Amino acid sequence: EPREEAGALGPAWDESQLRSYSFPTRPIPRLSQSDPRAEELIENEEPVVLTDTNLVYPALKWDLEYLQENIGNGDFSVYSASTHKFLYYDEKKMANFQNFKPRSNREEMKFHEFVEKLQDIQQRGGEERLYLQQTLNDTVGRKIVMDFLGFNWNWINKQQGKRGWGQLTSNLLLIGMEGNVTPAHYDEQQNFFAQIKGYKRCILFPPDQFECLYPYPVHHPCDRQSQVDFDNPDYERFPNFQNVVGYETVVGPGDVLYIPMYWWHHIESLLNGGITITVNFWYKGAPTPKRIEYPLKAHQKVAIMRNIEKMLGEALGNPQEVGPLLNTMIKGRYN
Amino acid sequence: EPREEAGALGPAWDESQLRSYSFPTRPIPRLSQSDPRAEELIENEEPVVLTDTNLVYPALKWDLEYLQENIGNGDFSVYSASTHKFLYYDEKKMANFQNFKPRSNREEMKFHEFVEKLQDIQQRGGEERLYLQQTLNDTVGRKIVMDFLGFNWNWINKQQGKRGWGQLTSNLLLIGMEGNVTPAHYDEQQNFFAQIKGYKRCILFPPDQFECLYPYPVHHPCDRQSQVDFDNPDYERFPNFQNVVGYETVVGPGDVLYIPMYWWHHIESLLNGGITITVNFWYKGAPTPKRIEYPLKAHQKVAIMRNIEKMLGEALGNPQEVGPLLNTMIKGRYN
Ligand SMILES: O=c1c(-n2ccnn2)c[nH]n1-c1cc(N2CCOCC2)ncn1
Ligand SMILES: O=c1c(-n2ccnn2)c[nH]n1-c1cc(N2CCOCC2)ncn1
Ligand SMILES: [Zn+2]
Ligand SMILES: [Zn+2]
Repeated sequence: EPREEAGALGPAWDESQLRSYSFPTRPIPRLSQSDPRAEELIENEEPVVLTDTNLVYPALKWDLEYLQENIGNGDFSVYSASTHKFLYYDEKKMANFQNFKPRSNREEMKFHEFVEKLQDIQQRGGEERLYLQQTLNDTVGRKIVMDFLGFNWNWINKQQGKRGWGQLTSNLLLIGMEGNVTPAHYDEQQNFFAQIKGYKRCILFPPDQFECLYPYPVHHPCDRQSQVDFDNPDYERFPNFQNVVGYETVVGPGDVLYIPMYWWHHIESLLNGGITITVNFWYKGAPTPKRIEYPLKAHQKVAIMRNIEKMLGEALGNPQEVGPLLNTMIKGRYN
Repeated sequence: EPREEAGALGPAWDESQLRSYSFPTRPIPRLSQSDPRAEELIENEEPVVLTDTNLVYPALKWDLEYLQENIGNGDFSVYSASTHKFLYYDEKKMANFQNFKPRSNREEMKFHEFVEKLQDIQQRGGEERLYLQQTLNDTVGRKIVMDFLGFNWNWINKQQGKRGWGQLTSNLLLIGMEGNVTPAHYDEQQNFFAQIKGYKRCILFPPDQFECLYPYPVHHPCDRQSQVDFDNPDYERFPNFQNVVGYETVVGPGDVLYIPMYWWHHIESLLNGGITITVNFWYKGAPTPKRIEYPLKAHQKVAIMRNIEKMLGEALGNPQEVGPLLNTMIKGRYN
């Protein structure tokens, strides 16, 4: 049920702005940061939407004109795709798969060019979509540095400490166009997802739904991404996608979503919602305890599978041979 | 083509004494130890039958009465089975598989008891078969120690040196009944197989026929043994057994067969051939070279698969989980 914006300004969004998919979902909880239930979820590495952290309060006034006037005359990475689905890939892994065709090229440019290229597609017909994805606190205008310093570092530093996490590895500014989709993938780091402008529908799946989501081979450029086309699922290749169940929410300005380490997430900017602005805070997870407590968590089994694949590629001297060897290993032996 | 025994004593054996199987074979070469081709085969880790090593010359006079009179009043391990197929298993691995039923029990006894139990089955109807399998040069009669010392240690020590092998790990005396079958398995050590009394048909398969022979899971008691019943191959479970091709020979008194590290071998004592006597010499292979030369040998890929299985069992804390994890890893990802 969409929430009502204050001052009787009407529904923040409506269901017609959400894409439709084949699987059921249930809501991620929206809680106050002072609510003990919210700490219990984070500590147990389950997602939660915090409504009142003020994590990026000073950034809530951010729009394009404000960022143009103040973000500086440096260069920002702009990713491009002809469709709504943005196909992220690892350039370092392209050699292993020469039959891989990048479906979303990347271009560096000054902020004002992104604003005009964005505005241009608007005044035109715009099948093409864009995504600005640049690390924060680097070569940025003094005014933004002020806003940046005004994030609620007290709260998030305390979280980092309580959860025993490692260092803040990255701050990332995302500016996207309506309908932009980042397909399902998982990350190895903890993520506080701070929404600033517009609305993003986030669909999360726990690590134990690995079997249902069919990630690419570790050595493939799309490592950690699901092979399933959520818009046209191939049930013969990916039969267990019919068993997937997600946790769903729509976050808006002022919301913070905790995406736990190894949780799949599918993120879409609402159709006809205008531009979205987001800042992610990525932290290295806490280190593995001395005594491994059994039974293993699902995400630890995922780590094991990754390591096995990495090891076989190193040992065989060729990532292409991993698949053949694994099949040799199980066929008529373990299946 | 069976060889003719000297002095016009007739054919050593005939085809009717060989069991019949579903796969083609071709002959292992019979060469003189002085033949350079024989050294080339051993060095390249391919099987060869050496006809004139005199490796166990003093043991060629061995029969049951001679061994009884001279082998000593100690205890020898006697394996038993109701059928011709002797199901060897690792007692240490039985816990992992409680649904495993040993089909061949083992009993210790004095040599004269084995001779009488053997003789008894003879005078009776004898579906039950026996196999004496005891390590040599331990608690043995002085006369046998003499014969033992008279093996051609010069020749085999030189082989050990040329091939850079490790130590002689074990000497094994085998006494078996006609029709005894040791089903297909592979060993991790080099083996000179010295035939003394009677005839054994040896069928070998190279390591690259792993795919066709379907070994048990590493953690199973029958580790390294083929799951295929050569007498009734299940082609639905083991489809690539239809592609297996073996190297075949019949070794008799005075012959030595080199079974290279990791080669599958199926060994049967000829039907209606009387008892067989054999001594195996097992050596640890040479150590892996500093710089791993690609492409890998087939037996190195086998080693990799073993290590992966061993590792997963340790990491998951449970061998039973290896199969499920491997399938999760490949299903819709690598197959
Ligand atoms: O970009 C995102 C993201 N998100 C948040 C709002 N909309 N999308 C969630 N995770 N995530 C990423 C993003 C990413 N890269 C970093 C390098 O350049 C391209 C994006 N790698 C892993 N995860
Ligand atoms: O027993 C044999 C054998 N063979 C030779 C003639 N007839 N059979 C060839 N290999 N082999 C074995 C035998 C073996 N064990 C040792 C421990 O007790 C049972 C047999 N382990 C591995 N390989
Ligand atoms: Zn991500
Ligand atoms: Zn063996």
